[PDB]
Amino acid sequence: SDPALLAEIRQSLDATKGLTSVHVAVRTTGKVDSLLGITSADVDVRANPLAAKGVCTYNDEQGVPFRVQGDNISVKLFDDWSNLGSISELSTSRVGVTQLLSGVTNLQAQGTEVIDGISTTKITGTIPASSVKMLDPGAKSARPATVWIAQDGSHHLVRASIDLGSGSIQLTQSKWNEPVNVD
Ligand SMILES: CC/C=C/C/C=C/C/C=C/C/C=C/C/C=C/C/C=C/CCC(=O)O
Ligand SMILES: CC/C=C/C/C=C\C/C=C\CCCCCCCC(=O)O
Ligand SMILES: CC/C=C\C/C=C/C/C=C/CCCCCCCC(=O)O
Ligand SMILES: O=C([O-])CC(=O)C(=O)O
Ligand SMILES: [Zn+2]
Ligand SMILES: [Zn+2]
Ligand SMILES: [Zn+2]
Ligand SMILES: [Zn+2]
Ligand SMILES: [Zn+2]
Ligand SMILES: [Zn+2]
Repeated sequence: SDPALLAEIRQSLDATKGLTSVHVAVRTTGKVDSLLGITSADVDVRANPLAAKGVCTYNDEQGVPFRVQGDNISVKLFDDWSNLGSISELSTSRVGVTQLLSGVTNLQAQGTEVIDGISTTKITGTIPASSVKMLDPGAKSARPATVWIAQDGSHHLVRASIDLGSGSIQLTQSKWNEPVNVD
């Protein structure tokens, strides 16, 4: 809970909160059952009204079209859209992106790493189970996490990842404020 490292993470979360649009790439390793059966995605996101369109790997089927429209999270199988979940129902079920950052322990500045041609500050930390459950409802312990924060003046959250017991989730941002067509 180093105040300087926490401050730097808050800078990236505030930058994230201020985005009009962003491209998100989700990747996983091992076994992750907490993303409604999705294990990979590349998704264009519009922040307000929240809307998303892209592609995902769902139940091991690749190239599955993916959308968020209104309250619905949906995937297209063959010619048919089906709803995997509801935003409101997940929001009450699991419990904006300012998690209780106090609660985050053992912040460590690991130095500089280049991701997609961007120099980033790598900071590791430990996330309390209560916050981990928001991502993985079955989580029973505090888990290690990592964030990579651009050093270019933007404070972009270029990447964030969490090592869950059974697997890991990695989220990579790009295309900040580049226009998207999501409907
Ligand atoms: C090592 C310390 C870990 C601290 C916790 C890191 C939190 C990671 C948050 C994930 C990044 C957000 C997902 C990308 C989608 C961005 C769309 C913008 C809408 C969010 C606006 C809002 O929060 O109200
Ligand atoms: C890309 C894979 C999608 C799987 C997502 C399922 C779990 C997500 C983790 C917590 C969900 C937070 C719900 C969002 C809060 C409401 C946002 C809003 O209404 O603007
Ligand atoms: C420290 C945490 C690192 C893992 C990041 C979480 C990964 C995946 C869940 C977050 C949702 C990604 C955004 C996808 C579009 C937003 C609409 C939605 O699916 O809820
Ligand atoms: O919404 C999606 O991502 C898929 C849709 O069928 C398209 O326009 O290709
Ligand atoms: Zn310090
Ligand atoms: Zn992509
Ligand atoms: Zn995109
Ligand atoms: Zn059909
Ligand atoms: Zn789980
Ligand atoms: Zn930006």
